Amino acid sequence: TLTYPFHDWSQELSPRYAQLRASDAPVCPVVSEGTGDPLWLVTRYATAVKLLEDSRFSSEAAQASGAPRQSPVELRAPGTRGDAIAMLREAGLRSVLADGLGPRAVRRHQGWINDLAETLMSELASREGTFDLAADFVEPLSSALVSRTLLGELSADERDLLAHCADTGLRFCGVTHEEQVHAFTQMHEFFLEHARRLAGTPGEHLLKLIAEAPVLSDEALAEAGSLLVVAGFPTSSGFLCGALLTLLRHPDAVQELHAHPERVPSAVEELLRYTPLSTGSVKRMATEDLEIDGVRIKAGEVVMVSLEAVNHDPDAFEDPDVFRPGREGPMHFGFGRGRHFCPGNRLARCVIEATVRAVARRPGLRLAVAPEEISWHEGLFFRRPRAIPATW
Ligand code: HEM
Ligand SMILES: O=C1N[C@@H](Cc2c[nH]c3cccc(F)c23)C(=O)N2CCC[C@@H]12
Repeated sequence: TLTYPFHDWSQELSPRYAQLRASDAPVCPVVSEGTGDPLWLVTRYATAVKLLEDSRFSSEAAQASGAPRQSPVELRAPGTRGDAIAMLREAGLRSVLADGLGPRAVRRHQGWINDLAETLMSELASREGTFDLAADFVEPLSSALVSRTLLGELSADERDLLAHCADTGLRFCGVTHEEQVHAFTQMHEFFLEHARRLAGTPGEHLLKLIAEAPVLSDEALAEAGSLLVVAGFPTSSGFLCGALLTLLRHPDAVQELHAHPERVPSAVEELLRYTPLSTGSVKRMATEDLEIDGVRIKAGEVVMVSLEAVNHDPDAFEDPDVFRPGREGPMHFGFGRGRHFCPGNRLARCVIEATVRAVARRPGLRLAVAPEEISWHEGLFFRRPRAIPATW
């Protein structure tokens, strides 16, 4: 009877999560709002760990055509394959991905990322009055991350196009079915025309390393660009927006980090636990009849895990709704878990850290409006406020 998602577009999670957690079963049935498909939803940490480490619950099978799904529309450019990451790992690109996303890449980029983040805060601190941390800080920083580390050199107009596509394609509601599908077609056709060129521009960005990988056609490249937009653009920008909100609402913790810069890493990891991002769930499909903490899951059925509900599980985390850097509980779910642990985790932790440090070097940064007055994009997969009015 319960339809999904829960329309908790702001940082205030839906009460339903705590409700499902407190229920009897470790999985609860819900119904997709966008398609009427029946779906299983996991909200408890213990269950989620079991589910995400059991590779018999498949991620790639969860998007074969005909799959039950939480999204109103198939999240691909029509005609195209999908699961670009499986396509890329299957083409023997793991080590390439390691170079473009791993500690080697972090090393290449951590210098400029931190420089950029400090310049943006500097420029903002040398103004009189208030300013918009979303537009004036997050947007250029996440834009530069996507450009410099993932796709290659983007113009302002190309950046705007892909950001619109992500905001239009990656929604539960607010756009027609055909608008949403059209966003993926737009992205696809942009990368069909440009992936080659973006690959060849200067720097050491992932898309170029993929193109120079021995084994990739324009089609394959285009599918890689789309995947990298979807996985790294609206995620990074959403997350940093929410992290800045979390930080500005916790001056005490900010002051602690100002006095103790060695506590910032623990702080980033608490941010990934505390700050919500996605409004939907990671999802997998039972590749056979399976049993989840006693619940029988039939082949073909799809099991969702809300990382938000799991990150806020009190059985796992003491005082789960409090911001506590240096807390010592289990591992957070902000990046998932298991074989599909976000490969973007190093670059995302890089940029997250650069941001937490720029803020902590400048105590007194605060909201210029009440948290309740912040305006949210409604219907997005990845939460993002319209603006973050802030000031010193
Ligand atoms: C440069 C930025 C990023 C890149 C390039 C990136 C890339 C990816 C890719 C390719 C996947 C698919 C892994 C797979 O299914 O095998 C993934 C998964 C994931 N990413 Fe990221 N990511 C980025 C940033 C982020 C951020 C900021 C978050 C914060 C929550 C995040 C959270 C996740 C999660 C939870 C998954 C797992 C989804 C699932 O298990 O179905 N990523 N990422
Ligand atoms: O809302 C969604 N979330 C992702 C998985 C996810 C959860 N939390 C995340 C944080 C960062 C990156 C992610 F991919 C996720 C997903 O499978 N979706 C399918 C339909 C709706 C969309």
